[PDB]
Order: sequence, then C-alpha cells, then structure tokens
Amino acid sequence: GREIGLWYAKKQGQKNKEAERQERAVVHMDERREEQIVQLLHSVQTNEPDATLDQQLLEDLQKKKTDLRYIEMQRFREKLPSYGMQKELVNMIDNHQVTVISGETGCGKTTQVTQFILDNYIERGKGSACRIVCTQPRRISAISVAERVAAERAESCGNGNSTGYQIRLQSRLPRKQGSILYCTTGIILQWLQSDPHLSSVSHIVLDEIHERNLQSDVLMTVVKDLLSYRPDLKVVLMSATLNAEKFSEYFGNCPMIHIPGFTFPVVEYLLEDIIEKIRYVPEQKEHRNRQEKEEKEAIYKERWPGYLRELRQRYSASTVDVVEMMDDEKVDLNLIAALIRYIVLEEEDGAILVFLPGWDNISTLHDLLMSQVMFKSDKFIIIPLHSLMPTVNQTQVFKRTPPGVRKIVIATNIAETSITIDDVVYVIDGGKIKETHFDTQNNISTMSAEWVSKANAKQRKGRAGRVQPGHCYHLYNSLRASLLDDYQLPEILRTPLEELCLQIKILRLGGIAHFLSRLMDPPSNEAVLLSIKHLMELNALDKQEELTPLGVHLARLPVEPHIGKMILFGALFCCLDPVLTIAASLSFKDPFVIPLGKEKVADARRKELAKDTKSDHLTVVNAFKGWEKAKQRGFRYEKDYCWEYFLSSNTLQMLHNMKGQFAEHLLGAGFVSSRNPQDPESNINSDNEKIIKAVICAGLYPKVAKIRLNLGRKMVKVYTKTDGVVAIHPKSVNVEQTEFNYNWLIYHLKMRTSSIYLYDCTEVSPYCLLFFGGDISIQKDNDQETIAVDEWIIFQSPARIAHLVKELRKELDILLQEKIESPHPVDWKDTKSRDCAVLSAIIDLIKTQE
RNA sequence: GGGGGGGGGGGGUUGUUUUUUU
Repeated sequence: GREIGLWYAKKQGQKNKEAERQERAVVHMDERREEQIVQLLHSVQTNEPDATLDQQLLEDLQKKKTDLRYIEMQRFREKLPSYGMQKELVNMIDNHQVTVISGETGCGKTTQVTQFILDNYIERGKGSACRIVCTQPRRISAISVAERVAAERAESCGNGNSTGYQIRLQSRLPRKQGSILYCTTGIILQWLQSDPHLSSVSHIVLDEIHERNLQSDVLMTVVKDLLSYRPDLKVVLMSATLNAEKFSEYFGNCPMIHIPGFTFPVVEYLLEDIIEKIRYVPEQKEHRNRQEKEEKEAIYKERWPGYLRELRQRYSASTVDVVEMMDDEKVDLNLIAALIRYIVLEEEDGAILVFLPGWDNISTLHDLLMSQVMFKSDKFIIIPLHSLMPTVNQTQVFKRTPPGVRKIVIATNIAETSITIDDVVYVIDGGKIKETHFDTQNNISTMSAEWVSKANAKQRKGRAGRVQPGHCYHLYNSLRASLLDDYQLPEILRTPLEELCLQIKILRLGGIAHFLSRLMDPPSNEAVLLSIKHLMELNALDKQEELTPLGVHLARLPVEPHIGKMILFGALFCCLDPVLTIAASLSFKDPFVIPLGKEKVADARRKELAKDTKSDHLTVVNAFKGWEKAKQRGFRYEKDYCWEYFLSSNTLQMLHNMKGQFAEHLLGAGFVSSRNPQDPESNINSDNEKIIKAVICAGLYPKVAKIRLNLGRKMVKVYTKTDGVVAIHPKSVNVEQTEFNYNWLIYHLKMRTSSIYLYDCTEVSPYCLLFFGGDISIQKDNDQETIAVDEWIIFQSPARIAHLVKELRKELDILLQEKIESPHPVDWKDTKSRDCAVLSAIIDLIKTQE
C-alpha cells in the first residue's frame, strides 16, 4: 500500500538531501589575490493678473468667433449634452471650491468643462488669471483629449496656444496664463516636490476618478489636505455616475452635478437569453481567497436552487439544462462560437467584439473560429486584440469594412478602455477579467480570473451602441449579474506601497502612516508596516522613518526602490548602459511581442537572443543592442529586425527615452559626470556580463532562488526561501535549460497564477551574493568549511579566505555608504578605489565555473 | 519515490490583465 511508497519516498528524499551537501560551489581565490587583499586590508584599515493680456485674450476671442472652422466646430459641439449645462456648470464651479461632475458615455465632460471655465473667465475680462490643469489616467487619453480640445478651439496643440498637454518625456506646453494643460496624474505629483502649493494653478480637474488608480488617489488626498492652504484654488472631480456620491462625501459633501449621456439604445441579453435564442446544444458530454469572496460565493449557493425554478416557467427546458451543466472558473468558448455563427448567419451587418480574460482563451477561440470552413474565407476578418501582440493588428482594427464582410475582434480589457473601435455593433462579454491581489502575509502577488465588475460590465455594454443601435450579450446568468461587485478593488489595496511610501516621504507630507490613513479606502496596517520594514531593510529609511541619503535618491528616481538601487550601483560601477536598459525593461514592459499562432517561434527566437548568458535580463540588452545596430543600416533593416525577433519598436523607443531620463537624473544628483548613457567614462565595465550580473544582484538581492539539478531526463527544480518550490515561466529563456554553471537565480517578478512562477530569471555567481547580499557568516558543518550569506546561501571556502571576504565586504559597505552620502565619480588612480577595484577584479577573473 | 508489481488510482499534473513618473 501507501506504506511502501512512503518508505521509498523518504529514503529518496534523504538521498537527494544528502546530495545537497555535495554540490555547493567552491569559493576560491589564488594565493596572489589573497596576498593583495591582505595588503589592501592592512593599509586601508589604518501668472499674476496682467490686464493687457486679458484684454488681448478677449479681443482674440471676439475676433476669432467669426472664423469658419470655429463655427463648424461649435455646430458639432452643440450636439453634446454638456453644452446644455454650461451656465449651470460654470456657476456651480465658481460658487464652490470643490464640485463633483458625473457623466455617462458621450457626455463629453472631459473636453467641455475645462473649455467652459476658460471661455467664461476670458470673456469676463479676467482671462489672465486662469490656469486649468486636467489630469488623465492614460498618456494616449491625455494626448487625444488635448488635440480634440485644440481642434474644437481652432488652434494647434501647445505651441503657445491655449490648450496643451504634458506626459512623460513628451510635452507641448500651452500659454503661461489662460491655458488648459492635459497632463497625466503623475506629472502633478512631481510638481509638488518643488511647488507643494501649486501656486500658479487656479483650477485643477481630476478626470476618470471612478476607476481608482494609485496616482489619482494620492493626488486627491494631497488636494484635499492642501485646500486649507489655498483658499482660491478650485477643484473639479469627474466620475461615471456610479458611486459618484462617495467622492462628494470624501470632500465634505461638496455639490454634485450630473450630465446625461447620449448613447444609442443597446439591447442586453444574458446567458439564458442566448441559449434560448441560438438553440445551443453542448457538444462535449464529459461534464464530470477570503473575505467578501466567501459571501458572494455563498449567497450564490444559498439561492442557487431558488433562482433555478424561475427559469422552468418562462423559458424552455433545454435552457435550464444548459444553465445547470454550465460551470464557472472557465469561459465556454463553444457557446461563443455558436453565438458568433448565429450572428453571422441571421443578424444584420456589424462588427463583433468579444471580451476574454486571457491570451489562452483568445488563442483557443481563434483556433475554434478558423477551424470551421466558413471563417477561413475572405468574407470574415478575425483580429485578436492583446497588449502583447504586434501593433500591426492594432492599426488594422479601426479600418471600416465592406458591408458584405464581417469583422470579429477577440480582445482582453484593452479594447474596453484603451482601444476605441467606434464601429462595433455586437458585443459578447465573457464575464471574466484577470485581477491581481498582493498577499501581504506571503509577500506574493497573485493573478486569477475573477468575475467582471458592474462598472466594467457597464463600460463593455457602452462600448457598443456608439454609431448605431447595438447588442450586448453577457455570458453570466441573472443571478450572477445581480450578485456582482459594484466596482473593482482599487490598486491601493492590491499593490505594494514601497514606491508610494518613498514618494510620501519626498513630498514632506508628514508621517507615512498618517497620510496613508487619510486616504479614502485606506490600506491595511499590515501592508504599511511591511512596506516600512522593507524600506528600512533596504536602508532607504533610518530607524525614525526619515529619508536616508540613499532614500533621497531612491525617492527622486521614477522607478521602484530596488530598480533605483540597481541604477545607482550601475552608475557607481561604471556599467551604466546595460543597467539602464535592464532597469527600463523592468519598470515598463519587455520589447518582445508575440503574434497569434507563431508563439513557439517567438520562444525560439528569444532563446537565440539570450546566447549563453542564461539570463532573461541580458537578452533584453542583446535585443536593444541589435535594435540600435539596425538603425545605422536604415529603416528597412529596423523593420526587418523587429519583425524577425518579434520586437516592439515603440517599446524600444520608450525604453531609450527612459534611459536618457535616468542618465539626466544621475547627472543632476552628481553620480556621473555626463548626460549621455553611452559616455565611455561611465561605461568602463559595460562589456563585462559578470559585472552587470553583480549589479543586478546588488539591486534586487532578497529575490534569490536555488536550483537543484536532479536526475530521472535531467529536470531542474527551483526553490525559494519563502515561497517554497516555484517554477520558471515558459516565457523565460531558462525554462528548458539544464547546463547551469551556478545554482542560484536572481529574479524581479514573481507571481502566482496557478503555480508560483518566476517570469524573469538570471543565473548569478557566488561572489555577487557575497559582496552584494546579506550578512556573512563563517561556520563549519561537520567536515566542510563554509561561508554563508543570509544563513541559507552557503558556499564552500577555507576559514582564511572566508574571513578575508567578510572583512572586504564590510569595507565595501562602508565605502558604498560614503559614496552614496557624497556622490562623486570614482577616479581609478590608486587613491581609495582599490576597494572597488579588487572586487571588480575578483568578479571578473576569479570565478570560472563550478 | 521508481518504471519492485499491476496492491490501489497513497504520490506522480499547471504559460503571458491593464496601466503610470517637472
């Protein structure tokens, strides 16, 4: 029975356990290096209100009222519902400090309210004292709104005109006074560093606050606690008419206004309606978290019988049978295929937009669709929409189609907010959306496919019915629809707060706990304590929650604190360019994209790009180097390279701009003596992959994994100190790699979807962990003489070598604190750079293999 | 635990939501 198997398994595990203490690396330096270290240790140890401007603005407004383009634009704008409330909106804003505006889809509140305020100020003779700033949650949204408003005003965007925008690394600044600026929310937070009061800003508008991102909440709290200091500033908040009362309550019951929307009628169908209408018969016959989740999940199964008999009277028996056999935790793509076939058979012309949770669902639905004979012809176009697919499909989705053909788009929630087709008539909404929750207890981030929210369902329904009446099919029964969450949980309760805590400390917003508690929907105390503990362990904050000199640079850097530490270390060790590229990739996406079908080829090309570095961080460096090399040969070679390795040119350009920004910040802080990341003086060690790996280890140290090379096949098992047994994601370049020189990996992203996965990994060498890791100890197990880092990263070494390494590590810690405290480029002429030079030499030369 | 048996089927399994920073 199980006894024999358990007895065999215990012995096998013991044999594997006994084999662990036979496979440790042998940290070993030669006699000459040890003598040099001994000598070095022994030696070293011993605005305003201008009237003429307002007059000119009024004269321009009067003279330009007769322009033909402006007349046409106002004829277009007249159709907007928000024009009917212009007098009410202006009076409400002018008579109260804070107002809340609720508008449905098509109300145009984004492009009209700011124009209303600016024009009203201009024609009253005080147009030189208006400075309106409207915040947007997306860069493309800000750009589009800015250009739309500028066109409505018959003026060019920016260029000294009234309207403009400013996003990261792109800005078209408008006039100093009497202007509208459509920036992202993150721009305003950067303003508070040097202008805490926003003295030049008279009106500030917070847009799309119904969806609760971190930056919007932080800015809202800052504005709330700043109003007492500025009695003349006016605040406008825009919501989506759902739970718009809570924002008014948060601001002391400020007046609230509502703009009716203007959308074509949309017919809504549920699962039972689809089953009854399309007569869907299942083909396969093989049908055989905490807190709020438990409740909803429970009431569902406390009424499940009671709800069911209500379908046995109005509807048919087949519908009830199919509903009964229906199962959650998945999206029935057979039902989607049957519904699509029904629509293409006897429904009128119109694009179909299907909302799916993940990429696997998109792939299997696309395969199911094109497996049939009818969809493989030229009378149907199927476009999958996903942020990881090449832009050639994003630019091919807006084009109108001939009336004979039909366009079917299978999309994630990107098409719900970012992509606006403005052509879809039929919408099929699988009620699944992927959400991420941060488990502070296990310090882990988890993804799962949860039921879509009420606001998300309303937005999906409103996606159709833009240019003509449309249909919305919902893949969940009425009981699920009525038992659905009103809003998605804000990311303030779903993300780590380390960067947020550093930003709070850099804005002089008082204590971290106090400011976080003053937030609406405040985070739990456990998350705040964990963030502060991580920051103090990182040595970014001292004991008394104050900004350590390293913490100042970390906070002023627009990245995560670990990424900022990596950037500082790269600037200090003169490997600036690869470290900056890796940091940009870690902060904002990887340049690799994947097209549908050709997915294995993508992984083959990715492994080709990684050469033999056994790391997915250096493959990004290789891809960036190849992309830069292709430019010097021409644009055609650039396109060919991006099409060969499945890269994203836009992402690569963005990464280049982020690298330039980091270099500019480092020059400002004084770490480097140049602004170009490619300056050789700051890129002495840029060609050494070992130094780059050491700097990566220095940046994200505590994220370390252990490899145990077993034998049957020669599989690899990866262990983590806190997460237990984990796995390497198939997207990684080390998922099928077995020739590992060292048994330690470094990772940045670790997420739990079905099993704990390390999305990016990098094989790292013992001296990197020795000189850039935790505490060092020198013990002796039985016979073996060992040196260990953090009591679990153990290496083999004699006592003398280990003690010299420990003393060298202490000396480098002191030197690093000195260098960070008073930044200055390191001069490599035998003065005090010997401490860093010897570790560079050790990492370069001493380590060869295991 | 293995491919010591077919004494059981007690253990052998699992790919990428969307965004943001003078």
